[PDB]
Amino acid sequence: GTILIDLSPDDKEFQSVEEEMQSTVREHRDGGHAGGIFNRYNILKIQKVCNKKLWERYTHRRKEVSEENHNHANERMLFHGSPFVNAIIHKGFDERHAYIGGMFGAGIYFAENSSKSNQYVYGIGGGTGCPVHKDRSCYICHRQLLFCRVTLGKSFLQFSAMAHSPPGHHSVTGRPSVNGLALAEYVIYRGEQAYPEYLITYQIMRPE
Ligand SMILES: COc1ccc(-n2c(SCCCN3C(=O)c4cccc5cccc(c45)C3=O)nnc2-c2ccncc2)cc1
Ligand SMILES: [Zn+2]
Repeated sequence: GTILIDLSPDDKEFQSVEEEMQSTVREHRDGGHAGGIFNRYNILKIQKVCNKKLWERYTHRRKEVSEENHNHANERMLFHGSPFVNAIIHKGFDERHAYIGGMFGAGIYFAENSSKSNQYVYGIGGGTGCPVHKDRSCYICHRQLLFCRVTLGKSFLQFSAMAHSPPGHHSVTGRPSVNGLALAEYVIYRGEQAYPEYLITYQIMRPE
């Protein structure tokens, strides 16, 4: 029961999402192997995701987390990257399929850095690249990220050297302990704690 509302480039809501999309690009330590080499995106379209059942699922779980955390859901707007955003905008997030392990264990991954989410669009470590050119840095094929509303509540703070929640926590925060430039990543283990608000269709742009 999902509806997609295409946003005009003139809409204030379109510009504030693209802005967040463009300004959260950062240099990547891996030399762009996973997500490709680029400094900015070409936004082809942004779509608002509306689904009543999914929203109720989210707000319901949000109320429970909030009451377990001094009335603080600790809600963020985070980017999500994976090759399943097509099923997700219809079926919503589902922790049952989130068994693939990452840097911070298994679970559903989000990031403040859009370019970090871009790394996982075509699979873990970029997979084998786009289905058509097998190029992880393809400048032609379309990519899709979700700009989601996520509930973090009491989040366990994990530091890196750069599946259920920890007892008494509703999520996990992944933070670099030396590179203060890389923004945080987040992992949740309840599909109900994330709602995909926006669908961003884009291409990475080849630097000049
Ligand atoms: C294929 O390579 C990947 C790429 C991204 C993920 N992933 C995922 S997959 C997307 C979330 C889980 N999930 C699904 O994986 C999923 C797959 C197929 C159909 C679905 C229908 C509804 C809901 C889902 C799904 C769903 O919720 N979440 N975090 C990661 C991740 C990101 C970065 N590092 C580690 C894990 C897992 C595997
Ligand atoms: Zn391609």
